[PDB]
Amino acid sequence: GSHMKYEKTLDLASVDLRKMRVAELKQILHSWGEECRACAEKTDYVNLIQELAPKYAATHPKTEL
Repeated sequence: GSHMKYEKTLDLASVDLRKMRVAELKQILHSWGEECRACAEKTDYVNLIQELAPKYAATHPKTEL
């Protein structure tokens, strides 16, 4: 045709990563320039995003060991 919509959800507190589809969750990683070659199932993308959320969505830096 000439126009179609796309999703742009990156406010992680708004939507449960468990209830989303793997196609929808892949576009979060594509927006952050990331991939996961070892991901076999949807939950592997979820487990990634859950650690990438405080990396790319917080206003303050993260801290760990």
